[PDB]
Amino acid sequence: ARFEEQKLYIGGRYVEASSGATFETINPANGEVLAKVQRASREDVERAVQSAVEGQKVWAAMTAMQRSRILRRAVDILRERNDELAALETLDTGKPLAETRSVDIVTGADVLEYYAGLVPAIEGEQIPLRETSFVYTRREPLGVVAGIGAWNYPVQIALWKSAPALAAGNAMIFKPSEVTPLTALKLAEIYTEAGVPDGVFNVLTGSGREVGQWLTEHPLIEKISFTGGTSTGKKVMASASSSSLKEVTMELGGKSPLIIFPDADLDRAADIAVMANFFSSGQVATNGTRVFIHRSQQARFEAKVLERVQRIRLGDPQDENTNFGPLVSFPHMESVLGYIESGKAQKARLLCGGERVTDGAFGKGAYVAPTVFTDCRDDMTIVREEIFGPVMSILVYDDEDEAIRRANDTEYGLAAGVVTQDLARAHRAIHRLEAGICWINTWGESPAEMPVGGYKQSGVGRENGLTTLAHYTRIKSVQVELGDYASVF
Amino acid sequence: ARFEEQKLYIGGRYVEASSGATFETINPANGEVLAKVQRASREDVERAVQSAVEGQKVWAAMTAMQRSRILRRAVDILRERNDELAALETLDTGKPLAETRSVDIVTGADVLEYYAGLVPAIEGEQIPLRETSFVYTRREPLGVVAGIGAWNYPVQIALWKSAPALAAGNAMIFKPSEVTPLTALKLAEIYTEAGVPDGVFNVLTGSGREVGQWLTEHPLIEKISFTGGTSTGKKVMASASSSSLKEVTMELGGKSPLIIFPDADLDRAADIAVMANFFSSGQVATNGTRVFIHRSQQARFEAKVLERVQRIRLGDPQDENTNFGPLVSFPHMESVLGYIESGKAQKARLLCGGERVTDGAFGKGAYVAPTVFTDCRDDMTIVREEIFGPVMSILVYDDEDEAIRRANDTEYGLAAGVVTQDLARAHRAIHRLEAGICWINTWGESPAEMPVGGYKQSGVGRENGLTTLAHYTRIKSVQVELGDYASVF
Amino acid sequence: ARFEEQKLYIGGRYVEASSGATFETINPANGEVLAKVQRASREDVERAVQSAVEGQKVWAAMTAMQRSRILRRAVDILRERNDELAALETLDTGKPLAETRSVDIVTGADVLEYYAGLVPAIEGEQIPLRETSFVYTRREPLGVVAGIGAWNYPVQIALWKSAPALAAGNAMIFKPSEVTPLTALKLAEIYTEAGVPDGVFNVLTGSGREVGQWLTEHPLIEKISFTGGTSTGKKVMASASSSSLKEVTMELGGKSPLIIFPDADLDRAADIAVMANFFSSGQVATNGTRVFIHRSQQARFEAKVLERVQRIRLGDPQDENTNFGPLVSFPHMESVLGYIESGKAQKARLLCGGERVTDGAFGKGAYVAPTVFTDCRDDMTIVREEIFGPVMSILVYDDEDEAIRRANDTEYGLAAGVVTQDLARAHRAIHRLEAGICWINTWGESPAEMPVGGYKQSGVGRENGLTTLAHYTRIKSVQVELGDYASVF
Amino acid sequence: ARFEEQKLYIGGRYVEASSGATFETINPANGEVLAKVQRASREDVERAVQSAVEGQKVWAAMTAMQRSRILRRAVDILRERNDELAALETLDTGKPLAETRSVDIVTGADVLEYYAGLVPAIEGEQIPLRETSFVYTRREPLGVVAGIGAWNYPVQIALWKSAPALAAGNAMIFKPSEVTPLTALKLAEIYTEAGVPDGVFNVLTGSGREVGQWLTEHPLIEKISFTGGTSTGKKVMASASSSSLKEVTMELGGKSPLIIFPDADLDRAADIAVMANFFSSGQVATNGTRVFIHRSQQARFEAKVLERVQRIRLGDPQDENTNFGPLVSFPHMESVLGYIESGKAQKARLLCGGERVTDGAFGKGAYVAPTVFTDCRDDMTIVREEIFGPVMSILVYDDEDEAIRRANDTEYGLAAGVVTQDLARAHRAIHRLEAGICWINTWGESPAEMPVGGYKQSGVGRENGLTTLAHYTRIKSVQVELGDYASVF
Ligand SMILES: NC(=O)C1=CN([C@@H]2O[C@H](COP(=O)(O)OP(=O)(O)OC[C@H]3O[C@@H](n4cnc5c(N)ncnc54)[C@H](OP(=O)(O)O)[C@@H]3O)[C@@H](O)[C@H]2O)C=CC1
Ligand SMILES: [K+]
Ligand SMILES: [K+]
Ligand SMILES: [K+]
Ligand SMILES: [K+]
Ligand SMILES: [K+]
Ligand SMILES: [K+]
Ligand SMILES: [K+]
Ligand SMILES: [K+]
Repeated sequence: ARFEEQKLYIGGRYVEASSGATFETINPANGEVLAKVQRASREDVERAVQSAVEGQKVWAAMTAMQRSRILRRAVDILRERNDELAALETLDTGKPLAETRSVDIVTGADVLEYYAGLVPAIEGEQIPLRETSFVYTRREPLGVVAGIGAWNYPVQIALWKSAPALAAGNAMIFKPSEVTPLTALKLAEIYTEAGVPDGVFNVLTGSGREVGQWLTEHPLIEKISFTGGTSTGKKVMASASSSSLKEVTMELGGKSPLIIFPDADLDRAADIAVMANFFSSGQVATNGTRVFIHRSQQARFEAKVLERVQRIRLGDPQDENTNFGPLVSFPHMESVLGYIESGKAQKARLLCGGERVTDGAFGKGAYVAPTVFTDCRDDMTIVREEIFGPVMSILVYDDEDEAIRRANDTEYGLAAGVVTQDLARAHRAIHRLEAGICWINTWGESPAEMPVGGYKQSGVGRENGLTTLAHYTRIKSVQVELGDYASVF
Repeated sequence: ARFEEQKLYIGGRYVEASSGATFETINPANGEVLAKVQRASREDVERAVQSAVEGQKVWAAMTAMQRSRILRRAVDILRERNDELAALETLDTGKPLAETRSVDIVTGADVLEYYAGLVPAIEGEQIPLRETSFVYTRREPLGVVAGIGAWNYPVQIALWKSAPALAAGNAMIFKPSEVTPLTALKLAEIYTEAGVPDGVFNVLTGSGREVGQWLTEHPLIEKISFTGGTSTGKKVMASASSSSLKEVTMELGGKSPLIIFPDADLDRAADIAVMANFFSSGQVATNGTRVFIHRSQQARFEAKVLERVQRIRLGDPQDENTNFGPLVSFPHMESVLGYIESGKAQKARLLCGGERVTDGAFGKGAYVAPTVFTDCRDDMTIVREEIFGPVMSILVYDDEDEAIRRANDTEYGLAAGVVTQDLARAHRAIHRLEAGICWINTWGESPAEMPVGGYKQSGVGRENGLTTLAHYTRIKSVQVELGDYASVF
Repeated sequence: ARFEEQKLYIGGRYVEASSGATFETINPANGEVLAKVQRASREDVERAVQSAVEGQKVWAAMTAMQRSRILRRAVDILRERNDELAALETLDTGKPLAETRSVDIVTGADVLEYYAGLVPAIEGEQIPLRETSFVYTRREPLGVVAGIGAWNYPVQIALWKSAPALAAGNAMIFKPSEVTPLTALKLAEIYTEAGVPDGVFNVLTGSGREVGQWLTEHPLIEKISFTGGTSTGKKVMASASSSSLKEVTMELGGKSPLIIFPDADLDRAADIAVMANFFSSGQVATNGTRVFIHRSQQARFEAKVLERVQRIRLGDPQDENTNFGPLVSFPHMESVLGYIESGKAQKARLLCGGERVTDGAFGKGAYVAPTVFTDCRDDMTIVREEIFGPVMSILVYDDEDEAIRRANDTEYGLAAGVVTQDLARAHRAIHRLEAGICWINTWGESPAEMPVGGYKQSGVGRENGLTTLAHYTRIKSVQVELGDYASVF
Repeated sequence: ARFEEQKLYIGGRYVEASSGATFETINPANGEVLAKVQRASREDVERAVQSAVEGQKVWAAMTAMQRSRILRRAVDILRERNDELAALETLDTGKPLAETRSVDIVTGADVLEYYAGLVPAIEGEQIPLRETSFVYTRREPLGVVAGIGAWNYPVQIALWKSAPALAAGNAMIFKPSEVTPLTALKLAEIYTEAGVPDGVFNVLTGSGREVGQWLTEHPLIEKISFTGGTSTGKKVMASASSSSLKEVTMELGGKSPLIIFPDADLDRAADIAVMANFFSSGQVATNGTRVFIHRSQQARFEAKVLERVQRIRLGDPQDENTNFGPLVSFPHMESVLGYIESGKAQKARLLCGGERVTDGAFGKGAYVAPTVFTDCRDDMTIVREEIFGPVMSILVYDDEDEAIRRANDTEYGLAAGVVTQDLARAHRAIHRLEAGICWINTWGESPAEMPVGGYKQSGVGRENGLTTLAHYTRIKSVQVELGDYASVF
């Protein structure tokens, strides 16, 4: 393998798993093996939890500013090592070096940086009741929490989950996707290097149906934060609930609507549509995979998108000039391809791509071409279901109300967007679109200040923003009685 | 039956259930049949959801102050009908008039009144990103939510759940306990009469394993708030998650510790202990059912408790002089009597009570004497397990840390309290107790301002206070882009 | 005199002033003497102060919800007496009944209602320092505060000032303008009737030459809230500061810019401009008295402005059909005509009005015509100075940065507003305008939720919204030390 | 002159004053002349203001995080140069190195570090009004603000004032005390080196009567924050107000009460009493200069105080073993000595100290001994007036209510504290004390998170805590109208 065997990270160091099993992570750009990775056993989960229980006590016993300084140090390291971490992430995800070098770690560290600064700002409340009595609340750490990551943005997700958790005074046990375990272990080394006490950020590798579930079930873990498919989320949330009533955050899937109004600049709109569909090779949960265009503009719009799509630079992720990589895994390419086939079979009109790219060494990698379907109907499987691949579904509408209604006609509610230049229409439409993450005349930016998460079946809770920090603490209310105590007995 | 048949309440009026079935509700003081009550069918649930969906739109379209005035009027009617409502709650629960007249509606209304005032105060945030882009959040209503109530404070629970839901622009479908459906239907009448749009507060009667589960499963219901046992909550929450990823609030069971430190006034400590065990015949979730007393004060404390217990006025709940009534039902009595038998069998010393009271008219009802066990030990069933009846367990300890360790040694974590005259000990101890609701030198008061709920397996989320109101809304983040849009493609 | 002699209001009743002096208030519509009004002596100020001190204790000893209910009862009485109070304010101000009936008391009560509901939401903070120490803050009432009202919205301003003051648990001594003293006395009666304790809202009649001055100087008064001219504000604040270090809030004057951009609907823009200029006969501090129109539209704009002005229904304020009344007083009419003179003298083109209206009955009142100057220039006295009367100055501009730069070129900064259909321009422009109150495509609406107040020399502090309530309490920080104390000596 | 001549700091470098004048800063330990310092001329003030104006635009043009990173950079530099700055402050103030090394820069930087993390957290609000309209608020920088420093903690004060000002996106012009100009100039360098844009922090030296007043009078400065005597603050505030309605912060004098209740541990009480009187040689505004002791404990308490005072190590500020330095100047020393004489004159019993220390090298410095007066009376000049030197007045009392009434009986109200082991007394007593800064069983600690400032004549506004950052922005409300506009005309 390219790298030595990846071990478990528990208590500020690597330790041997006790499962006697490993799995491989595969570079999707060429099918080669990057590393063999240990599977955590049930007893390894138990070792990580006790490690965290004790680590958390040390972390919590420090002052607010002590925690803040340690996390700012981690940020400093992440900045130093941005390129190196981006390179590792490219190997593990297949994503273009152009994306990983400027996005994954940058915005990951951005969020940690944001929370690091907010540690001393976590406050409770005080409420006078009467002269002889008052209450004050404390916002205590939950204790030991667990994050479970997806494969599309491995270290970013690991940072967005562990940043608020740790900033709130908690220990997090983290499980990356089997598909992409590498950068998570690197983060753990970095946290330790920065001063994060042993046990406070532990990483367990393995499958979700094993270690994932062992985590969601463990009695001592107070909260699960999960990122992945709506279908899987439902199972994960059910188990966190029924085992010990854990608190939960769920960041799930979507089929996010982009509505392009007639008064939009069809150039900006096309840029937004492609960006909302083809960045990270279509592997972004918030993607605007249902694009609504007015009938009077379909033709023109279809022409601008095509022109754009044709200049997309598919190629080796290692190539600085590549801005569109292979998909993350071969089985996922197979899934995506299935969808594109469904499209064809359902008489959706193909506008571009529509097939695997095999020319040359591309055949050794999991490449799918940027694909666009148009003349779509709301009942087509490619329009109802999340593909999580490079597949845009263009849809035609006749009036604003009809478009909003259709945009909302889904069990998903992750993101939504409008392109218009009219003041009233921008706000009017956005207020009516049933999604947690809404964009006006843009797409995809996710500032650390902005709470993001889904409506309906796209999630529970939120990540980022001031609100997310509070949701990593538990409220304790204390009534102080200074006066006499009355009894009816 | 005493009263005419009780029907469903949907869309501002009573409607016929479509199940073909009914159940009876019983006065536990004398076993009298109070009413035949209809069982909501699966299709009745659908009817109620569609009613709520449409009513919620009417309610949300009003202005903040319009909603506030309507809720305040509902508060006004409650004050008028306090006594009438108390009389009804007494019949249905067995709780003394002296409690229902001064606690249940008073404090149910206190919370509605609190939230009525805060409707106009619900706000989102605004964050500048750069000269050319900012974000604002909206706190939008969830839509339709479900409340599932418990039998011990039937109307107060419907109010504590319906107030924040309605104040935040939601509609709520409420299912009272099959054991005590009567006052919840009255609340629904009062809401309608106050101006609450039809469909905004609907009441469905029946069983939890049926109508409750149909509620937790329904895909158009965005949130469940549940009050009941920990075992039940785990099921409810699994159901709410697996079905459609609902938001959840859970107010569950407890085995809350009361630590009486050696510098306590033992008269106050005995008053506190008795109030924390025998109010509402011991049927209060936050009851301090494990009372820790220092070895050196055991005998004196016991004598004080005994003296107070002996003067407790067990009797007919319609008699104003009664301050201790029957349990809620015959099957709950049998449950409590079994716990009592467990305590005798495991060699706890019986300080007083310990049996059913059947003398005179009491034979017709479910009366269990206020009971005190002492010389208890941590491993005893009566100490480990929530009894939810008038059974106090006294436990001797030798030092402060020992007491705190034992107080914390439980899967519960609803409430906790200390009695001490020492400034440092008071706060030191409370800060280390793993419970959501903490009392110093008092017990039982639950101000509308004070967020209440459980640590650990005693709950998920909170009720009352500013924070709770927020958890009845969903965050929408809206990014406005005022400048150019950049595409990498 | 139409009414009997008006007395001081101290301690829940009318009492005789001790000055031996009275002033008259005049109906500006017909010159009728409405009433003689006693002027407070210095000794009367002292008496009002002691009353407020003892009253405030009683008010503050209540529970939050207790204060809330009393303020809500005052709100109910105000709604009952809306028309009656409107009639009286119409007599005293000359403002049209069509205004006083739908605006003054309505929005006055709106704010009191809003604050009524927020009383129980006033909270402090809690902050853990370390295991052995934490801090909590209390928000304590200031004590006795002073309100100084203006003559353009007498009862509304009295409401907007006393509502947050009383809601935060203070007592207020209020001084209405000598010009409009009548309704403030009525509000005092109402508060008493609603349950406001004696002394908590005392009214002292007199002028800024005597009583106003005694209040700002009083050692025992903790805060001054002032509405009036920037010039008077500077004196008031100086006196308030140097005398005893008072908190001050000041709502002062303006010369607010209204920028019509080239893409604006001119019908709306004209609607906006006339409203922004002639409501309450131009007697509104936030009036958009500098209207920027693009050279290309100057012609079409003036036409629509002129068409609207000409249909203004100047007339007797007691006629429901009137929508434009006389000015508040003859001395203020003289001031306004003075400015109209200046505009003529300085060669500004007079589009309409420009003169005292004297036809028939109007000759006995203080009517001035809706006046529009155009072709104005930035150095014109009418363009730089606040007229506070029905006088719109239209300014031509060429480009967007120019209009903004010019809108900003003033020592004022109360309001500003833009008219445009463009999403980007609307926000981009408003963010650059240096005013505390900014309108997009509308004017004048001042929602209870919306903090209002001035940039630069247009004010200090704010009125309305959540933030304002906080400024009627002082912060006390409490550090609790539970651990050891360390000394270097 | 130990150092070269000190120039004005403007626009990122030292520049020449245009006054032609200078003053000397002394060293109170030896009389040495540390430097000559140029007086800023009225035109220099004009210069600093225009520099500030342009710098602010640069600062504000950055992102929140960029600003954050720069202030964190500054913090790092301060930690490095902690000892070196300490040594300089020790020369310019006379305070023991033992203090300056561990307090002045440490806690100065603490506050900067705190606010650096909070820059991104500054947010406005969003308020829906109806389907067609909503408002949002922006918290914009004030612009240019001024700080006027005091001489007891020169660099800490400059940090506490500029930290929030800069974090909120303002430029500050700071004027050190003539008595202690050195460290302020060093901080200006440090900021510039950290990356703070030119103009954002400028230092002008000279008199308050002149340059102080020129700053408070300037029409382009938006706010003044001042620290010094109540007498002067009143003047300063009047000027800031009468000139242009500037927002103001005033941290002023006090005569803070310390109440030792009869259950207090006397050792802890004596330690607190001495820390509260003799740290920084008694030159701290929040000092407990009036110590109330119960009659029953007076003798034992005085004894314990004496024992501690006798072992105080007065000596050379340069020596590491000194914990009690000379006063800040010979003039200030005379003032203190005057007070000390008044005390002798009025027959207070001198427990110890009460004269200058002249033995040896001490005669070359402004050394007053640690002085304790006992048997004081409330009307003594030493009890009524702030001495600002090493003088403790001990006051006997008989009961709690008395002690609280006497504690409150003063026009000051900066700080207060109690010593007691009783939970109820501690909170009850503190709630009744009219001071902004209250300590329980401790004294002196001032967490970055804790808002600190005075009641009554001890101040206006606060320093530190979340609240202070907010008062360095101004609120703009924006109403967005998305529907029709209605005109009565
Ligand atoms: N919206 C998003 O962010 C993502 C959505 N998806 C959607 O999911 C589909 C399949 O991708 P897939 O790889 O299956 O992603 P999943 O959603 O199945 O998995 C996400 C994460 O959850 C873990 N997990 C999987 N099953 C369980 C379980 N039973 N209990 C606890 N944890 C579990 C996984 O571990 P492991 O997989 O290592 O076994 C992984 O870490 C895709 O088509 C895509 O549409 C997928 C990934 C991210
Ligand atoms: K991989
Ligand atoms: K959800
Ligand atoms: K019943
Ligand atoms: K829980
Ligand atoms: K008048
Ligand atoms: K101002
Ligand atoms: K000096
Ligand atoms: K003050």
